[PDB]
Amino acid sequence: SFDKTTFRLLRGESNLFYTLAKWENNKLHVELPESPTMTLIYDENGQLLWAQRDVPWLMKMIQPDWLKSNGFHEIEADVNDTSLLLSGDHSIQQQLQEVREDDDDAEMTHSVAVNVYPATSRMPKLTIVVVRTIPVELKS
Repeated sequence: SFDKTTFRLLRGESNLFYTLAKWENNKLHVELPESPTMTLIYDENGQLLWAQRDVPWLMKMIQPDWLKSNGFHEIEADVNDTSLLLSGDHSIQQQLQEVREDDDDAEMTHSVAVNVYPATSRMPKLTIVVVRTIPVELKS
């Protein structure tokens, strides 16, 4: 599409996350800001420091090379796996049921923004991955 708009929106979200991050006692303390996204924070070697939610299939899609540079990505997911990004929203769960009944094999697209922050006097090198949980095909 025109990926730059979505990339920039996700990146603003990520920049906020970085600003509110603190590092103390060899440990990263994250605070949430205040559409829906899932944020994942990796250290300077691609190891997971923190995650908004535990979702292994998503963890597998974040290709580790992505984490060395700022970038936009799409990931395709099975609609039943997209559901596990959106759990708690009965409405989108029903849109997903409609998708699933139209086709068991349905796939879904997810916008992803990887952002890299070199080390500072107070904070190690970090990489914030912001993933849009509502898939592209449903935008509304």
